[PDB]
Amino acid sequence: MLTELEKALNSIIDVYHKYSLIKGNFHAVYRDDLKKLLETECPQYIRKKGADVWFKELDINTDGAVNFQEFLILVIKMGVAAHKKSHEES
Amino acid sequence: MLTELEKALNSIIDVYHKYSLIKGNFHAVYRDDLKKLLETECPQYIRKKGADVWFKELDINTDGAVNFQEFLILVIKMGVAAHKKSHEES
Ligand SMILES: [Ca+2]
Ligand SMILES: [Ca+2]
Ligand SMILES: [Ca+2]
Ligand SMILES: [Ca+2]
Repeated sequence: MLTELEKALNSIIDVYHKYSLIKGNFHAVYRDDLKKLLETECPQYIRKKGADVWFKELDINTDGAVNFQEFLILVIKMGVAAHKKSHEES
Repeated sequence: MLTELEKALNSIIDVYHKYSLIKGNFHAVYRDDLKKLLETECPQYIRKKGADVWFKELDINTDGAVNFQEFLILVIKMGVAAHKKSHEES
């Protein structure tokens, strides 16, 4: 049996694979692949930053692709943002 | 509605708050609360580390509690391990 946390992580990992398996190195997500991922699996408050800005931000070693570890940065930033949005006033 | 990623992140945040709700500040999980979470929401490979070990490792600002941001360290670890497992063979 898998815990709730395991299921959530698996779904996150499933999302990455859906894009890394598109072309080229199947363990990497390229610029256009990421743009698709952002406008399809991410909320407005995250999308509106720009797919190119996000790519520049996620491609740490600047090899032209986003691998899993780098993708996890986006996942963490999204969690932090989601959490902050839940108890933020105006 | 919600995307697959939003759902996954909400589920992760909800699991943390399920235990942070027990006592004290809603934004804090105490050492005993963490032990309960680990034994219930985490797989054997995470638990075997020891509840006291996880608490000290996660309490980054040493305030005696584990906040959401700190909890993400555990989540990342699980993701990396889950990712590695999905690419494995029989
Ligand atoms: Ca690829
Ligand atoms: Ca890279
Ligand atoms: Ca609490
Ligand atoms: Ca702390």
